[PDB]
Amino acid sequence: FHISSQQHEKAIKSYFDEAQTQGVIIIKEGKNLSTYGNALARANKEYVPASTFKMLNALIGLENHKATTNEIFKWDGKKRTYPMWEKDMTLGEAMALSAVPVYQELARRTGLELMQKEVKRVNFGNTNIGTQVDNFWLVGPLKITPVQEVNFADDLAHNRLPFKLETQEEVKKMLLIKEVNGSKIYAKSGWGMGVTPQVGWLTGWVEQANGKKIPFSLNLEMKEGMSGSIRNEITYKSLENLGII
Ligand SMILES: *C(=O)N1C[C@H](NOS(=O)(=O)O)C=C(C)[C@H]1C(N)=O
Repeated sequence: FHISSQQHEKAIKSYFDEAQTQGVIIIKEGKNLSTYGNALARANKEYVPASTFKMLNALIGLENHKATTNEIFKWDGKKRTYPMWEKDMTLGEAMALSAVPVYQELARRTGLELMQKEVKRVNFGNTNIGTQVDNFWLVGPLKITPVQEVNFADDLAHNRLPFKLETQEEVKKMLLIKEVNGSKIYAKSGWGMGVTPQVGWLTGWVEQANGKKIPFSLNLEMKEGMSGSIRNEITYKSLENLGII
């Protein structure tokens, strides 16, 4: 509270500087958006959502009865990119493992026509899914800005998306990634590997002990031989530096 704004800005900038990348973290407090990091002009640029799209894919599939939260999506027995994905799992387990095949199956069940209408109805990013129902969030044409991502998180955190309360609660349940002091962090990571440069995301919110929710979206460039966990590490250091956790 005695810490100056200049010092907070310099500290958060230094976390991106030390990771040797370029990025931002946008923090929302009520209606006010604060942009931190070492590349502030990223805030209104469009990037593929990559696996952050699982949040919406889940809302859509549950709302439209394409799956339930208890349903087991069977592994087809084919080799996957990660061994951890070679198993049968729920949507919730697949969210935590970020198992793309499960979410591609969900997207196929939803189908292109319904997916396009639902993405349009929620006004997510540029709202364009093109003609390929199973990869539109990974390689384009769907794009979204870091400001749009944090505003999406804010909407979900406060149950303002146009889905049933229950549907929003089911998906939020799936997004708990960390508890620190009395605070819970709900978020989804994203890593656009099929585009150049690659984009890294961690979008979510903090629920504080008192019940206040502070949405955030980290957005940065993922570089060759960078670990996925740098997204989490920069996020947790930034939130701690600002006294949010
Ligand atoms: C999502 O953006 N994914 C699926 C998987 N997990 O991504 S995550 O690290 O953001 O949670 C791995 C990917 C590289 C990526 C993808 N494009 O398939």
